[PDB]
Amino acid sequence: GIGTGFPFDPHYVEVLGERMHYVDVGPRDGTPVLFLHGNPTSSYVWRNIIPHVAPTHRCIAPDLIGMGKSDKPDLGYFFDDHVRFMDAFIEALGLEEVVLVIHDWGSALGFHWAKRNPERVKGIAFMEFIRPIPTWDEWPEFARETFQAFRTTDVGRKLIIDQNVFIEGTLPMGVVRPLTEVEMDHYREPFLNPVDREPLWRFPNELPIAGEPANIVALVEEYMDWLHQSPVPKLLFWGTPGVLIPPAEAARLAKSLPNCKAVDIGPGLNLLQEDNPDLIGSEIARWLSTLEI
Ligand SMILES: CN(C)c1ccc2c(-c3cc(C(=O)NCCOCCOCCCCCNS(=O)(=O)C(F)(F)F)ccc3C(=O)O)c3ccc(=[N+](C)C)cc-3oc2c1
Ligand SMILES: [Ca+2]
Repeated sequence: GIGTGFPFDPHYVEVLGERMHYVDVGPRDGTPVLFLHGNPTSSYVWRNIIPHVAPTHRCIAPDLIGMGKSDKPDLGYFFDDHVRFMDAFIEALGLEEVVLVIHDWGSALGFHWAKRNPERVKGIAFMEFIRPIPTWDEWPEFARETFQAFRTTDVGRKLIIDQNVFIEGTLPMGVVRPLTEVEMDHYREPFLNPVDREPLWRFPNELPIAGEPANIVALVEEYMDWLHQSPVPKLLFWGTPGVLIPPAEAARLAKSLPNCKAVDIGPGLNLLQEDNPDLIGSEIARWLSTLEI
């Protein structure tokens, strides 16, 4: 069955006065592969992708500030906060050139960093990524009223912070196959205390949809503009019906973005790594062998 364990030794690095945890496996030389998770996950989401790549490539998978095994300071956990911390993480590890493997809010981080530092990004593998969604009619019908409620400070915080609905409900509803109790406990662990749930609520409130919030929409449009021109090698994974990326949008993107290969993973919602890790990991490994890295 799909693996439930997380066998990786913990590594920690001080970043802007805070400790961040990261996975670091694979050979020491060569261009490293930097895996960035999103909401509400951690490096745990990459646990069955990394073993396909770690035979021949260094794999680095941080836990975002406020998440996983990373420290959880009293921040607002705005996207800008995550940018500051991941900028500093990459610099703290002394990374030069990288290949990005990114998902959900990790893709916004990876795309925004790559747009700012294109000489250092030798390829981008991405899936269920942050795009400027033009209308709420593009959001999956079965989840529409709830995600609109999440974007308030009263019902939204009751649901996500007080009642933990993003972990107990939204997370399983973003995976086609059923998550085991062991897997659910791995996702629950960073967030046992309600006061640590701020990122879980701020991330859906940063989601750029129907023009709100305007500053995030502008930032995401900027990196999409870059992605539509840049020759950087691209690998897009998509599933059906998806959540952030409907299958029609994934097709359109695969045909419009330069130097892009697209892989249909089958059934999938948001956590594509939880529905077809074997294909995602094996296709990243094969694609990496075609890059000049
Ligand atoms: C076990 N089990 C399958 C479930 C399933 C459902 C529930 C529900 C429940 C949940 C929803 C609900 O979550 N609807 C929304 C689904 O959304 C799916 C698409 O997203 C997938 C992930 C996409 C992430 C994107 N990242 S991201 O946001 O940063 C950005 F920004 F997009 F990028 C809606 C209604 C209900 C309900 O039953 O009332 C509960 C509600 C309350 C509750 N109390 C204890 C009070 C417990 C619940 O127990 C459940 C367990
Ligand atoms: Ca080409």
